[PDB]
Amino acid sequence: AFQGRKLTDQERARVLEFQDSIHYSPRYSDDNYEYRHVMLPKAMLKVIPSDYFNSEVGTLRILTEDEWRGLGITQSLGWEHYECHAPEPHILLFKRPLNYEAELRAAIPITPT
Repeated sequence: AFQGRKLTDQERARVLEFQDSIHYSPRYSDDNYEYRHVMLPKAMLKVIPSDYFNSEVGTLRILTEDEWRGLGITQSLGWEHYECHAPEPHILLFKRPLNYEAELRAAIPITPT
C-alpha cells in the first residue's frame, strides 16, 4: 500500500542508476532530534520526476518515507524528511526523535472461529 506517488518502472530505473553515488552525512543531535542530511549527485536531480519538486522554489517537496526510499535513498528506520531553509536542492534534510525504539511490527493472520 504505497504512500505517495510511486515511481513507474521506467522512472525508477532512471533514478536507481545514481544510487551508489548518494552521500550520507554523519548524524548530529539536539535535545529532541537526531539529524543528518543526504546529498544527491546533481545529475540525479535531472531524472527525478517533475512532480517531486514544488514549482515555487526549485527544491524537492516533502517526501513520504515510501517516496524517498523509492528514490534509492537508503538509511535506517525512523528518519523523517523535513523542509529546510533554501539550500542547494540536492541536499535533503532528515530527522528522527532521540527517543526512537525502531521496532518491526507485522500483523499476522489466523483463521476465524
